[PDB]
Amino acid sequence: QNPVPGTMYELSQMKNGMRNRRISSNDPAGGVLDHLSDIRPGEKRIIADIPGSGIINHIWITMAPEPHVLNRSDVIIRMYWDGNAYPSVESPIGPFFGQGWNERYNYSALPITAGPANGTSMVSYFSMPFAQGARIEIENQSDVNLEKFYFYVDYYETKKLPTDLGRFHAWYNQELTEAAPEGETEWAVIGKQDNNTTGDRNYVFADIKGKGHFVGLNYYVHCPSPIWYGEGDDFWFIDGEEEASLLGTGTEDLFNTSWCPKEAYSHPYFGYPRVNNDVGWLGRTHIYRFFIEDPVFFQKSLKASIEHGHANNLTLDLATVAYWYQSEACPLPPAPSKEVRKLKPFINVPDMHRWRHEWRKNRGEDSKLWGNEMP
Amino acid sequence: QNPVPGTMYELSQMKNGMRNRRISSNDPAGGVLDHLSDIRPGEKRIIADIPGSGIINHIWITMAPEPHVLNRSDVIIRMYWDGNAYPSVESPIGPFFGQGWNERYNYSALPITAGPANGTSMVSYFSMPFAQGARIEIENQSDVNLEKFYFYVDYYETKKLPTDLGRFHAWYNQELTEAAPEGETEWAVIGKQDNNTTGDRNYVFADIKGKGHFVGLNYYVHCPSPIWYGEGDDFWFIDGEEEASLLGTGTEDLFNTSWCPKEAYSHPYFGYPRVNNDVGWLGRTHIYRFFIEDPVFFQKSLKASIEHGHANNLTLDLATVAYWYQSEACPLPPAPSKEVRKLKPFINVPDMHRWRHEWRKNRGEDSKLWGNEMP
Amino acid sequence: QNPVPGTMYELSQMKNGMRNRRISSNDPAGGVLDHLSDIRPGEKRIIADIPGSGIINHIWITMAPEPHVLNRSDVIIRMYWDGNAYPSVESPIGPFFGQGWNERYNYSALPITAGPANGTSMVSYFSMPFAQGARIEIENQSDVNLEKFYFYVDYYETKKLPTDLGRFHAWYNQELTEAAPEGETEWAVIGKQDNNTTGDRNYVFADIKGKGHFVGLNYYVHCPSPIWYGEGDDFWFIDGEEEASLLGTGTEDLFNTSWCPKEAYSHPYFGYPRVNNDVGWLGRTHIYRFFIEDPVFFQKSLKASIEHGHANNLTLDLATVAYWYQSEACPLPPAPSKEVRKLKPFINVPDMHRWRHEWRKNRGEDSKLWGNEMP
Amino acid sequence: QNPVPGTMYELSQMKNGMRNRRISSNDPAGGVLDHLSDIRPGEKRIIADIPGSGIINHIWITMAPEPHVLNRSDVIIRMYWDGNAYPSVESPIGPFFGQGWNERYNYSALPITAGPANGTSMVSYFSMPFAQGARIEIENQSDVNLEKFYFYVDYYETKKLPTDLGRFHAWYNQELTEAAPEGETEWAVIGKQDNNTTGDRNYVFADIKGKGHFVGLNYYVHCPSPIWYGEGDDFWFIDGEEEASLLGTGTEDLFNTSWCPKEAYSHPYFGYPRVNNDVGWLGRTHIYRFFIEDPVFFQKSLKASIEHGHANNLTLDLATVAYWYQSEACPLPPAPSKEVRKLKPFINVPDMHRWRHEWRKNRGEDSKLWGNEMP
Amino acid sequence: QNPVPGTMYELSQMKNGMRNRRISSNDPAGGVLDHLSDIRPGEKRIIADIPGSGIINHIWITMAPEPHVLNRSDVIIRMYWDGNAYPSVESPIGPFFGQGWNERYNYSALPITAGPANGTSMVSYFSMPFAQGARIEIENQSDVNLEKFYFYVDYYETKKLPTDLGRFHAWYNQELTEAAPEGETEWAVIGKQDNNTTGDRNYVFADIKGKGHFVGLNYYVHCPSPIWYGEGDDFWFIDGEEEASLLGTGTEDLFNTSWCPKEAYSHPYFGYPRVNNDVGWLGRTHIYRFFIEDPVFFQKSLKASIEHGHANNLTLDLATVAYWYQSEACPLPPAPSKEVRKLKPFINVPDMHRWRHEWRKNRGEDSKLWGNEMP
Ligand SMILES: [Ca+2]
Ligand SMILES: [Ca+2]
Ligand SMILES: [Ca+2]
Ligand SMILES: [Ca+2]
Ligand SMILES: [Ca+2]
Ligand SMILES: [Ca+2]
Ligand SMILES: [Ca+2]
Ligand SMILES: [Ca+2]
Ligand SMILES: [Ca+2]
Ligand SMILES: [Ca+2]
Ligand SMILES: [Ca+2]
Ligand SMILES: [Ca+2]
Ligand SMILES: [Ca+2]
Ligand SMILES: [Ca+2]
Ligand SMILES: [Ca+2]
Ligand SMILES: [Ca+2]
Ligand SMILES: [Ca+2]
Repeated sequence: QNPVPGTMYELSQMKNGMRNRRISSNDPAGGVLDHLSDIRPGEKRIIADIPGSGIINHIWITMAPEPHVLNRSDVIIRMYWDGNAYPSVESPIGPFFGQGWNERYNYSALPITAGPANGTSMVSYFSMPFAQGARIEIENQSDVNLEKFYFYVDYYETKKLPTDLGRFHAWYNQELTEAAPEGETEWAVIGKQDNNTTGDRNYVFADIKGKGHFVGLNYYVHCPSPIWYGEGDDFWFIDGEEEASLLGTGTEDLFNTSWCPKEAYSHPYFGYPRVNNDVGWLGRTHIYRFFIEDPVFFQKSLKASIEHGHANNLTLDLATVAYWYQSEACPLPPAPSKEVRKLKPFINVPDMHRWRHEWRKNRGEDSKLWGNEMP
Repeated sequence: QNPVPGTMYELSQMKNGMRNRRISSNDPAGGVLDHLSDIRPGEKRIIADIPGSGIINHIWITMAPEPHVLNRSDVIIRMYWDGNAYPSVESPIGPFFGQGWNERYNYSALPITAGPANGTSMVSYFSMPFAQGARIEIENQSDVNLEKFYFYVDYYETKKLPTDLGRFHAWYNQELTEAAPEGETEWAVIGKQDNNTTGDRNYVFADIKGKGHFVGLNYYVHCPSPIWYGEGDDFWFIDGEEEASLLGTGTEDLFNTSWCPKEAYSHPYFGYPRVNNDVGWLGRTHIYRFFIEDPVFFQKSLKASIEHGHANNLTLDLATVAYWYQSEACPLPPAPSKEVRKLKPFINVPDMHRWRHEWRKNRGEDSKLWGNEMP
Repeated sequence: QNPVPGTMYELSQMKNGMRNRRISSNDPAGGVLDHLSDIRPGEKRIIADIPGSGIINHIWITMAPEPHVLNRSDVIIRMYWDGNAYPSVESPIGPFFGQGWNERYNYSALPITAGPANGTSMVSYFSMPFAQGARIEIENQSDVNLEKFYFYVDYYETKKLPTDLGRFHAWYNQELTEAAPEGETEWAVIGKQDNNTTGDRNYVFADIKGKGHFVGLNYYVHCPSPIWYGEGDDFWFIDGEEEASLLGTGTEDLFNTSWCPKEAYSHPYFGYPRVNNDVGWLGRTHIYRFFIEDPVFFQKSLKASIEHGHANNLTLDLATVAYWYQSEACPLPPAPSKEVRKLKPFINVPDMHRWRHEWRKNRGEDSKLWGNEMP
Repeated sequence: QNPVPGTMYELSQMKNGMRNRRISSNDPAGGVLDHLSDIRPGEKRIIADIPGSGIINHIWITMAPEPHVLNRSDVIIRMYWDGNAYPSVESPIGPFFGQGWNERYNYSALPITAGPANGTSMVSYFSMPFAQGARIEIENQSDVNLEKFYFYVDYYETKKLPTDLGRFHAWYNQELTEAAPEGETEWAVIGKQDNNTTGDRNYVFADIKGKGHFVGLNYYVHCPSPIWYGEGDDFWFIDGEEEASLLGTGTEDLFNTSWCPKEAYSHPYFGYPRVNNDVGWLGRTHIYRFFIEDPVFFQKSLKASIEHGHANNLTLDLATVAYWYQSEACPLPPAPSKEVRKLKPFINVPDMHRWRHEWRKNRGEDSKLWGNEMP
Repeated sequence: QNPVPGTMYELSQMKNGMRNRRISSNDPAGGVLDHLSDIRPGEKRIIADIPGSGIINHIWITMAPEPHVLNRSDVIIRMYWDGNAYPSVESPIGPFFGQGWNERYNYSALPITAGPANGTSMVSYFSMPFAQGARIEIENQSDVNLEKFYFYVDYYETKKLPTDLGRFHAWYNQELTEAAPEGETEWAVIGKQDNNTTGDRNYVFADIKGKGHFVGLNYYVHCPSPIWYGEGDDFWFIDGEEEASLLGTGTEDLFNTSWCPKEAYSHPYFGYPRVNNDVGWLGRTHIYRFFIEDPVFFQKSLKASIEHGHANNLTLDLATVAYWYQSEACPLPPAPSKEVRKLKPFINVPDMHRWRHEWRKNRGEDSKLWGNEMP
């Protein structure tokens, strides 16, 4: 046991057994073509195919053209461990690296981040062990050529993988959520709110069978109302228990924040790298939390979900990437279709004036209705 | 005729006939009570009662308590010329000095402005001639004591008023405007737009009988929709003509601006000292234009109006102060009641979510309605 | 021993023995009451009472009403381990989470932080082991109802606590410090400065008996002079030694800064989240340092103190929270009274003009004294 | 009489009788030496010597080295009209152009301003008629060489001066004012305040014998207290009257502002181009007002003064430039000495801590005096 | 093995074997002289001489006078372990602590940083083990007295060093790089670009013989062209291999960024604390990356280099500090001379206009050459 607790002490210890390697897009002829080229629409490219045992320790990727031209929500990254035919990592590449939608922004989370120039640099420091090979694949599901693909995949080669190491998994999910039958009753603004004791209509962000521990969540909400999107509670069902053993209080609360915030904020383990910047909470918000000091263990299964509004009353376009380890390389739930991933239009001024018009009709159309009158 | 055209040349000319005087709140005992005190709710106070002939050349006023406590839209200033029983100036004092609602903000218009600290200083450089007396009265129509009232009324005394001088007038008007029977059809967003060839349902900001010329407009809109409030055209009917001889194209256009602006901006003769700072054009905007180089003359009458939205389709809380001169001191149209002047609540997040709810009902309540769908 | 030094490698290792649990304010009926309610003035509430062995891994708390209404320096958090009657954690809750006084501000320290909305979210990632129970109690020592109390207490349950784990302690102290008898001689501005070879009149921020290691300090100074508050040296007496084995050079210096800074600054392990923003160093400053890579070990005792100005010459309102581990759960020194914790008024303009007046008297009252003259 | 009231109409009128001329520092050899050179310490230079009748219509000046090297409060400008031996304009050149002390800042007053780069451009649009010559002289009373002096003096030549034109005057005054014998009783902070019914101890900014009208004031205060400097009332004695016919209420009030402002602000006729930017009102403030629409006429004399604090209780370093016209070219009051114009040091942190020390002594030196305690 | 992966769990573990010690500049007489004094030009001072076995866990240093007076690139820090005559750490002190050139700026890297006031505080959290002594020496190679030197060197004393600990090394290198013989062909702007398959003309930032691992790089570029400086690839030759096993794609790419960024950015492990802030990439840039989770291991040797522009085509003033551990204390490569470390002048406006002039000559000197014309 170390006599001093931190990483800096550990970094001064001599180590054995690991040899650095790097798969990169370096031009082998010595020239300027230090990128892969022309991953056309509909095409897949294996960017790294590593035999044997090792541990990925760092990934850096960037792409051309820019995010406003090539939608990073339509370029997919997949990773396959141990010669499995199924991926244990499957996500749109932007969302995997904490870049929502087709947008770009710098931030500074510890294990995964996007950096300069203005969010085009995609960086991961998650450790990704493998015993019998690793393959990383990129698929262009956009309608634009992926002109240039630059990358480093840094890894340690070893003769024998330490026997206690697991396998990295990540899964993108997305749903346009269903409003409650009585309507969007958030904050009791339109009427009485229901209870939700079961979690049955929650939005699911992980559904895992096996042994492991949960380490991260990137949450992307596109809210089509000005109302606060985040009253919904997190539910974690560990090991098939009937009642969730971890129950939360709200969505900002899960992300270590409070009172319906909409301010950009950075901590190594949690933050808001993109906030809506409009009336109320209308538009897009990205929130992250990494569970590095505080991973969620499970021995047999984990199903983790969150209400979409209090008792699932709201329509939200919700997407998530969940990150976790398992004792072996396991398959994932189904991927959302390209259709589910289609970007939604921002609710705009003509749209809201149309709301106002239907509201005036239903309030009886007095020619001096202000906009706040109750029935 | 002067050989050089500007004011600076004129300022170097020796003048005769005018003696400076000042009515002020200076403490005659020499002390610190350099203000009037305790103009209680419901009370009137004559602050200046000047006999004979003169010309007001400068007014400065400030009040305690601050604008968030004492509503400057409920403290009224009136001015009476030539011993008339009727006022030729009647307005809430904030709006007269280009401070809308109960708000405060510095700006820099040439003839009338509000200045530091943060809009509490109220300044006028309009020249206000009178032959047989001047009286300035303040009335507290608020529910708060007017604790301190500081002022300078600077004027020139003369033995005989120059015979070509007119008389300053100003009038506050306000209306919560009526939406069109087919609804608020602005931008053709909800349906087809009507024509308005008559101007009959326009918002009126001046209705003057006599000879004179129009010199200013302060325009205060509280828009309860996100839609652009300003498509409405100005109409000026001079001298009883059946068809308006001056017709405009839009409200920003009248104020020397273009394309639905919502940015703070200052020119000596026109500007936006308070902009809505919210989604679309929802909330409050103050616009001014002074007609100093370009006054609007009339010999018999002027009726000046503006559409409230294209063809008067919108509900807006509109208030205006109009400024003008006439050949003699004339009465004004009726004052809006204290009830018409009541501040309207800002349209808020619960309000708009209630709009959305009525819209969902009328679009058929599919549980995944986004918010943009058409019938 | 791990072949790779950091946390990311460790996070990819499979673990056994720990089961996640969470005590939270989730509404068990399924509804919106996801908070405790109405902890009235003078009342105590047990928010978590955990039997047996475990490790707290994460705490999140927020409260209503807001910090300008409910003083977070008057709501106390206490933690009791191993069925002890005495607390091993005792502090006002704001200061515990790095929110001084009755103020609010976001910051980003690694182990403890306050986050959005504007400092209302209170977060701890300190690990807090216990073998025979844990109890967390909140006491409302304010004059305002604690209306809503939201929380997550995330912990690992275990059948048997690892035998090398200690116990988390934290202690709030506060003192209005005594100026030196010859006056506040800082910087030799008023006269000669004394020596301090003993540390006897220092401000004490830890006084611990037992085995353990020191891990953090939150320092809150309210300085009633414009002079620099921070010339005072830190003294650490380990294991009853007569002469302190760790001696510092200044207060900014202890906090890894230099030359009397007053700029907001964030590093994971040290920073200034609230700076005085006034003339010189007048007003309030919050500084933190966490000793994560560099804990201060002790086997028998630690007494740690800092001069309040060079050789304890200054009157300062100083408050601190100290954080540490011990080999077992131990009691704390006495808590400051509610009276010691009373907020001090900011030194204001009338106050300083009164200083100037006494200065003029003592310099002989020449009618043109500028303010810099020496005797 | 013109049928349209403004300058723009007048500018479209053809004029006769005036021929443009310009005295400038243009290099007559065609080269780059488009400046005067080397006006050494103690030296005077005539920059313009114009025979006969004309009207100065525009002056632009700039100097090297920069204001932090060559003190523009120690370079004097003088103007002599009609072959008089005495100047009718006498001021330090910075203060004349609205640049206080040895500082530099852009602003935008209408008749006189300082402009880019950062206040080095000095501009006047005052009209300055003369019948029998004009001479403009610069004197370097600084200890630094005036290396380069660039200028345009634009004027109209005429065969016969219009007989109604006056003559431009300006006078710099400065005083370190005397505190009241009972001390600086401003705001009644230290004790009871006196009355001032006479104006006898006021600071005088104009003392004029003759016929004319007053057109401007630049006011420069260096306040050595944090207290508000500006409670003092303006007094104007016209034509030898025993009681001042124009009495004000406060200093900000005279400058068309209210409630002790300290924010930068620009209107054509009044403003704050330099504010103190420190605790309370400690340090330097520059305020201006031009009386262009509202000149103060006098037939025989004008003496204009302002209290230095309420009833002249404060010590302030006050300096002013007053601007006016008279019917003929007249001499000025005495100039302040170079000694009176010496820059005062800013009151600093050691100074105020010394105040605090004398205050502690007089309050009895309890070791926990906070700083607000009363006797 | 720990059941929970992070540092926070480890921090709650009781430890044995380590006793805190601190060498500091504390005044032993009790007074204000809490600094070393007067390290004159050409002088060396041992600031810490520790016998026996221990581990440095934290260093804080600050110096007077300020960085614009005393060039921190000319004050050298050296560290000697285990009684060796050669240093294993040798660098200019500013660059060692991530302060380039003679500049100052706050930043927030995890293991080494510069903090308030504005970059004067120099902080290291690298662990530095030693078995048979440690000596830290400062040498003043500047032409200015080092007036005050404040420091803490915090370390753990131990009876026996853990046998797996290595030794900290760091080395400053600098080169004014050679342009390619065909000219600076970056981006193919002036002509065809060459290949570089060997790395022979690369800029070398580490050249190490022994066993260990690489942990950091501070990179300082002064680019005398507006062109992007950073197309050059990193090459790492491990254990004497003929072909580099780690090959990169670009300089921003190595630093976890993309697309020629020039924006200030902070992540714990990489960032841009000083960017050029001028046309293109002209001037100075500082970039850092720490390899904490992802150290580069080597058993026999490491030579690490980077192209200076694509295929070493550019002239750059490049300086680096490299940080690493070895199994024992080893000597370093030669230090750059004081002459190599001389600050280069910023390319300025006269310089670039001279470029333009030579360009006009070579393009044939048409009098209307714009500046973009090709031959
Ligand atoms: Ca570790
Ligand atoms: Ca290459
Ligand atoms: Ca659902
Ligand atoms: Ca909830
Ligand atoms: Ca005119
Ligand atoms: Ca008075
Ligand atoms: Ca109407
Ligand atoms: Ca129109
Ligand atoms: Ca709930
Ligand atoms: Ca003490
Ligand atoms: Ca000290
Ligand atoms: Ca020339
Ligand atoms: Ca006096
Ligand atoms: Ca007064
Ligand atoms: Ca000391
Ligand atoms: Ca080379
Ligand atoms: Ca390259």
